[PDB]
Amino acid sequence: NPLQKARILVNQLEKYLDRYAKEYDVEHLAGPQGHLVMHLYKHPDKDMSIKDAEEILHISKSVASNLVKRMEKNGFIAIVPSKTDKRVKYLYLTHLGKQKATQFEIFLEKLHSTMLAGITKEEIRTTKKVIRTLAKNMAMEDFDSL
Amino acid sequence: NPLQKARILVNQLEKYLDRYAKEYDVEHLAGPQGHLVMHLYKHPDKDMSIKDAEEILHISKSVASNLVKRMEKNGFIAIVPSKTDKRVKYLYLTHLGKQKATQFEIFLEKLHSTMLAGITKEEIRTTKKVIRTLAKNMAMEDFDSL
Ligand code: HEM
Ligand code: HEM
Repeated sequence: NPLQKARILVNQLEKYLDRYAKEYDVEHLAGPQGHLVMHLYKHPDKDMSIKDAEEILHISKSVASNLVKRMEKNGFIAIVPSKTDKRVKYLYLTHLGKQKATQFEIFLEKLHSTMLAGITKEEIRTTKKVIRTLAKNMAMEDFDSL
Repeated sequence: NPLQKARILVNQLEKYLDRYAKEYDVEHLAGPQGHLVMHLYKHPDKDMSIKDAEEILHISKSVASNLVKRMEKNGFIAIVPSKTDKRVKYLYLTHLGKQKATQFEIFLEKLHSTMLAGITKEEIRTTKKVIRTLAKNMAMEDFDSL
């Protein structure tokens, strides 16, 4: 069975990703936390309220609320209410969050360099075409994926 | 995150496989049951004891014992002790098991025809090369997979 063969692989690869992240001290920056950190970092001119965060990650209000409170717990951001309207919550990347941001870019660079060692942009493009076609063949009517 | 993107896909594909199997009435023949049925079917000259079954699927004694008792429950096989030594258990495919065997070959034919529609042997070979390389890159020392 290739199903079970495939699941087991992704799980093992997730294991590797996680250890790699520990090693770079950019744990907890795997998924959505890292996305918000890199958003904040790259656009310091602009602000992000929690409402902006929901839209930027396409997540629900309660989920967003849990995320940012986790990020705050981690010390990556400060949550400061709009001085003009204290129902609006702004997120600001801390010193620690900016450190994590620069660490995260490094990590992502080395991770891809390691993972994609010995593999061409062509090979990848093929890979993507195959997966997407499979997905198409099997889903039929249900083809509403990523 | 491609991890979560990838897991979700395989899960959805498993969903499709399962419904396809129901439709062909070859449910429960997904994995190891189907392998033993097709082994029995293709080699009627030879016999398979439960001990042979363990070796043919590389599974433990207790696991094998559960499998074949499930297969018996399903009506796919008869479990009959060696007439000469009643500690040896032989498996025999029933009429229903032979029907399932011929159904299973059909199913597998149509499944691949559907899934691999619009995809070349080349594309596949590339796919396999990429996956295996990824696996190699990330596992390092731990490269002892399928
Ligand atoms: C936390 C995990 C990961 C994150 C956050 C992530 C994020 C990214 C980002 C932002 C890019 C865009 C690169 C660019 O052109 O600047 C990228 C590209 C890519 N990623 Fe990942 N990635 C992750 C894990 C993986 C994994 C596990 C794989 C495969 C196993 C993978 C394969 C790729 C490939 C093939 C590209 C395309 C390179 C290109 O077009 O230049 N990534 N990833
Ligand atoms: C219960 C599920 C499945 C079983 C039991 C199964 C079994 C098999 C077997 C026996 C073959 C050998 C074909 C031959 O040359 O005679 C095969 C080939 C193949 N299978 Fe599957 N398969 C399953 C599901 C899948 C899935 C889900 C995929 C991909 C999504 C897949 C992709 C392939 C490919 C690409 C080949 C190679 C064709 C060739 O070399 O001629 N299979 N499978």
